[PDB]
Amino acid sequence: FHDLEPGPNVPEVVYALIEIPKGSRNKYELDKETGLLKLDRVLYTPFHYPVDYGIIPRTWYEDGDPFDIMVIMREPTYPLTIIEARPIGLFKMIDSGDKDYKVLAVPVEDPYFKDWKDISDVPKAFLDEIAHFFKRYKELEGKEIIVEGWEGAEAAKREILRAIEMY
Amino acid sequence: FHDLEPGPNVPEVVYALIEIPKGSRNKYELDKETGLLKLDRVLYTPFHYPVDYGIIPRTWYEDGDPFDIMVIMREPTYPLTIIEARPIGLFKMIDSGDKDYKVLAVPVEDPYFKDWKDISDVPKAFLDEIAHFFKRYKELEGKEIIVEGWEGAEAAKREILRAIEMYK
Amino acid sequence: FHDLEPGPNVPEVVYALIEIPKGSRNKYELDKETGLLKLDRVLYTPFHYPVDYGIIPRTWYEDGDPFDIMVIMREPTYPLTIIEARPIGLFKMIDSGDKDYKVLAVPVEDPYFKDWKDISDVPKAFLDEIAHFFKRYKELEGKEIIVEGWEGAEAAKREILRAIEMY
Amino acid sequence: FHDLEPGPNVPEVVYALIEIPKGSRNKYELDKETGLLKLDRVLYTPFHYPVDYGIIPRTWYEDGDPFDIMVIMREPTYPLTIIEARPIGLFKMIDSGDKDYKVLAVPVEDPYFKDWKDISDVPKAFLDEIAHFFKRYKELEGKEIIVEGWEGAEAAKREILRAIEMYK
Amino acid sequence: FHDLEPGPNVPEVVYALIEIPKGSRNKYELDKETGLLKLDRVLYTPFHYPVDYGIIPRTWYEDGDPFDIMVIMREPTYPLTIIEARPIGLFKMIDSGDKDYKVLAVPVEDPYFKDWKDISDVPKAFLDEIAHFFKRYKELEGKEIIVEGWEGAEAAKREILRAIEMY
Amino acid sequence: FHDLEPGPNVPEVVYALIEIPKGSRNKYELDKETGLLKLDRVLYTPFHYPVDYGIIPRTWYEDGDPFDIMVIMREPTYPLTIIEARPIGLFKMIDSGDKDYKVLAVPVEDPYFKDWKDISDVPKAFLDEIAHFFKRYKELEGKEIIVEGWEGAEAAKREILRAIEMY
Repeated sequence: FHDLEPGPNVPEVVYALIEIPKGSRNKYELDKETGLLKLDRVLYTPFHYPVDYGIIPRTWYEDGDPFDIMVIMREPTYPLTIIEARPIGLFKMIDSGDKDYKVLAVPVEDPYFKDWKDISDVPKAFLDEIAHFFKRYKELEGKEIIVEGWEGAEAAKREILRAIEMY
Repeated sequence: FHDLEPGPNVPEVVYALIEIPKGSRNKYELDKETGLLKLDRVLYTPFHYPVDYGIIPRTWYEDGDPFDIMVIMREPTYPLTIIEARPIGLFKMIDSGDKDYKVLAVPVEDPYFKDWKDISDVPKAFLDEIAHFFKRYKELEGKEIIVEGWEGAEAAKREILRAIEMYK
Repeated sequence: FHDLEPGPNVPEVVYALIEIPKGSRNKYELDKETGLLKLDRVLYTPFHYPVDYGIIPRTWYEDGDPFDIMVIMREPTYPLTIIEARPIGLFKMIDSGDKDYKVLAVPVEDPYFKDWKDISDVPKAFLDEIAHFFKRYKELEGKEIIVEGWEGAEAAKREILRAIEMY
Repeated sequence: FHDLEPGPNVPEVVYALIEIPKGSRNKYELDKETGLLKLDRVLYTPFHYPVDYGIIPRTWYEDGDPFDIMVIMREPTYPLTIIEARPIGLFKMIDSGDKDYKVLAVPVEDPYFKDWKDISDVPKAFLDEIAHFFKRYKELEGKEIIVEGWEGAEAAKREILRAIEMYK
Repeated sequence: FHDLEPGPNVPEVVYALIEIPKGSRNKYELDKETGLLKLDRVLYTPFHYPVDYGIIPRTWYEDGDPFDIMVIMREPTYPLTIIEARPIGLFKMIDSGDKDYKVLAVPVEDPYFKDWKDISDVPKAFLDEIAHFFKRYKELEGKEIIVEGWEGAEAAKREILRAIEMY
Repeated sequence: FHDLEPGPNVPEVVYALIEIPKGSRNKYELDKETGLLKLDRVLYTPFHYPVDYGIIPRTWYEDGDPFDIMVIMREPTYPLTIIEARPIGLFKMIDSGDKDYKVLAVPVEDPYFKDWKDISDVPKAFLDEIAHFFKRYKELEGKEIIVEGWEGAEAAKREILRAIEMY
C-alpha cells in the first residue's frame, strides 16, 4: 500500500518516491493496485532517463496521476527510494492538448547542489537536455508533444501546494 | 507479495515478478513469509543469468514451488519489478528428481520482440546458451541436472494453466 | 524490518538485511514508519562502501538504533536484500558520542569465504581499508570519529546476543 | 592506426575498428595523426549509442572521412578493438549536405546472429531506434539531419568496395 | 604520449590525455618506454577518483613528471582518451617533498560546463570532495600530504605555460 | 608492435599484458600482426571471465602462443594494461591431447593479496571456479577439455623461466 506524506517543510522540502533511476531506458511505474514496481515500457529509442524520475506522495495532478518530480542526482538511486527534494523549477509541456508540467527538484542531502535553488541555477544545456528528452522520447510511439519552457521555484512550490490540497 | 494475479489474460499474457536481473551472479529468491528479497546463493561458477528470472504469481508446479518464468530483456530490470510477459516456449529440465520446467516469455512492452511469438523465432544460439547454463550452473554444487529440450508457446501456456490450478 | 527473526542459528548463522550495497556512494537508510528505502545522505567524499551494509532484525543497540552489520560480498546485492550472514569479527569505533559498533560478517551461500571465521582469516589490508573508511568518510562533513581497532568473532558474537535480547 | 586492411574477404566480411562502445554518451573519434582515442563530444541529449560504432580501415566515403560501420553487439566492446563484421544493410542518411551513409554489420564471431544475413532479418523496431537516434541526436547542436531509409547487404557491400577504392 | 602538441589554444583550449577514468579505484599510469597503459597501484581505501585524471603532453613539471590535469566529466572516458580540456583552476598540495600541483579543468564539447571558467563557478562541496580526496587517499599507505587550498584559473594557466615551455 | 619485457625479478615478479578484463563474456586477444585488441569470440554461454586473463611479454609456450596468465583482481583493468604480477600457481589442463597450462598470479600493487603466495593461499571455491570455467566455457563450441589440477608457485616460476628462455 503506500500512505506516506508529501514531505517536511512542504513547498520547501518535498518527498520524492523514485520510480525510474537516472540512466534507465526501461520506464517503470509505481503500481497503485499493488504498490510494487512495474515495467511501463522500454523506450523505443536509445534515450536514458536524464534524472531520477518519480512522484511526490499524495498529490493530485488533475485528473489521477500523482505529481511527477525529477530529481537531479549525481548517482542514481534505486526504484522505490524516498528522497528529500528541494524544488527549483517547473518543466512545462503539453501532451494531448493539456498541461503536463513536472517538478524539477534537487537533492537536499548532496552538498553539490547546496547552492542550487532556482532554474537559473541549472546550466542551460542540462535543462535543454531534459526538455529535448520529453520532446522526442515518445516520437516513435506516434506521439509528439509541445514544449513551453520552464518556471522557477515559486511556480513549482505553487503547483505542489495546489496538487496537494487538490489531493 | 502474492496477492497479485497470474497476470492479464492468463494464457496469452502473464505477469512475471522478477527475482534475478539478467547479468547477475548472486541468485535471489522471493522469500516465503516476508515476500522480501533473499540472497539464495552465490553461483559456484562465473555464470551470470542470461535472462530476467522470476515467478508467475499464484502458481504452483510439480516440485512444490511457484511456476518459474524467464523474460528475455535487453536491459535488465530490478528484483521485484512486475513485467507483462508473453510466453513463447517451455524449457524442460529435470533437477534432481524434480520436473523443474520454465516458461520462456518475452516483454509485451518492448517492440524489439514484436515478432517473437514462438520458440521458432528465437535464435537457436540463445536457446542453446540457456540450456547450457542450467545444465551446468550447479555442477560444482554437486547437483547434476539433465536437460530435456524445448516446446513452443502453446505448451508453455498449457502449463501456465495447470500451474494456476495447482495454486488452489 | 517491522518483524523478522534475527537469524536461524544465532551466534553464527545471522540474518543481514542490507541497506547500502557495496560500491554505493549514496548512503541509504531504512525507515520504520514506512519500511521503504530512503536516501539518507551522499558521502561528501568520493568514497564508496567497501561491503554491503546492513542491520539485524529484532535487535536493539545502546544508542536506540538497530545492530549494524557489514557483510563481505563479491557482487553487491540490492537494498532490502535478506542475506544469511555469519559474523567473523567486530569493528570498534565511536562517532564522537556513544560508541558505534559495526559487525563484520561473511555471507554463507558463497563458498568463497568457506574458511572465514575470525578477523585473522581476513586479509589485513582489507580490514584496514574498512577502518580508514569510517575513520574518514564523515570527516568532510565537519565530524570526527574515533577508530580503535578490531575485535574477534566471539567478541562480536557477544555484543550481538546482547542486543538481540536487549528488548 | 590505419596500416590494417579493410578486412578478411572484403565484400562478405570486413574489420570494424570501434570508436564508440554501445551504451556510451561520450562520442569518441579516431584521431587523424595520433591514431589514439579522441573525445569528439558529449552528446547534447540523453542518448547512448545503440550499437558499437566505428570505421572500416583503409576506406574513404563521399564526405571525406572513413566509411562508418555499425556492429550490433550484445555486450559492448572497448574503443579500438577490431571486429570481424558481416554487413547486412546500409543506412542512408544526409548530414548537412553530406551523403553520410553507414554499414549495418553483425559479429562473425557471435552465433546469436548466425542467421542475420540481411536487413530483412533485423527486428524492425531496432532499425527504427537506429534511424531515430541519428535523426535527432544532433537536433540540439543545431544540425538538422534527414533520414532516407535502408538497403540490404548487397548494397552495403557495393558501397564497401567503392569506399575502399576511394582510399586510393 | 611520445609526441603530441600540448593543446591548440594554450592558456585555454588544452589537450588532456587521461590516465585514470573517473570512478576508477585502480590507479593507472602511462609508461614512456612503451606508451602502454600500466597498473600503478590500487588505492588502499575504497576511494574512487572523482574526475578523469590525466596529463598534458609535451610538458615538464618541476619534479620531472608531466603536468597532471583533472578533467571534470559526467560519464568517464577510457585511459588514453585525448580530451580537449580547459583549466578553470589549480589545486595546490604537497605529497611531502616537492609540491605536487594538479590542474582542475573542464572539457569543452560538453555544453554542461559552458559557463565554467574559475573555481568560483565550481560548486564548493565538490571542490572539497576533491581536496579531501588527495588529503586522504595515500594516508593509509603510511604517507601524508599537505593540502593548502585552491587557486584561480589564471593562477593555473600561469603554472601551466611555465611547464609547457620549461623544456 | 610490442617489444616489452617479461617483467622485473623474473620468476618472482612478472609482467602481465591483459587482454580480457574480469567480467567479460567477450573473449579478446592481442593481435600479433597489429598489436591492437581484436575480438576472438563471444562465449556461447553466459560465463564471465573470472579473472583478468592475459599474456606474459615475450614467452614461448611451445609452439607459438605466449604464456597466458590469470591475474586475480578485485576490480578489472582495461584491455592492453600492464600489471606486475606475483605468480602463485599453475592451472593444468589438456586441450587437444596436449598440456595447456596457465599461470595463476596475483597483483603486487594490491595489499589485499600481500600475503598470497601459493595456491594454498587461494580459497578452494575460487580455484574450482576458475577450473570449472575452462572445463565448460567451450563445450557448446564442441570442445571438451580434461582438467588435471593445479601446482604451486615454484612450478609456475619453473614454467615461466622456461617459456622465456624457450623464447
